[PDB]
Amino acid sequence: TLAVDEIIETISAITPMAQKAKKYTPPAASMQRSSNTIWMPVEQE
Amino acid sequence: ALNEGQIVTLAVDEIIETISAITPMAQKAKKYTPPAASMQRSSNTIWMPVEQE
Repeated sequence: TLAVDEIIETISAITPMAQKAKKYTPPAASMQRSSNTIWMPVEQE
Repeated sequence: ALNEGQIVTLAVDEIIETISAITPMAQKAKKYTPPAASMQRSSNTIWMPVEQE
C-alpha cells in the first residue's frame, strides 16, 4: 500500500459576518482589574 | 459509337469523413499518475490523504 501525500481537499467555508463585524481591543491592564467588562455611554436625548 | 475498349475501375483516395465526436467530460476530469514502485498488474490501490478536520 502506498500513501501519497496528495491532499484530497474537501471543505471550503467563508466568514462574512465575522469579517464584517467591528473589532475592539480595550487595554488589557485595565480590563484585568475591571473584571473583563467595560462600559460605553449612549447618545444623549 | 460502339467504342468497345477496355474498362477500368477507379477508387480515389480522398476519404469521406463521417464521425466527428467530442469528449467534454474527459477533458475536465483531471489526470493522475500513481507513485507506484514496481510495475505490477496486481491491486494498484494507491492511498491518498483527505483534508483534515
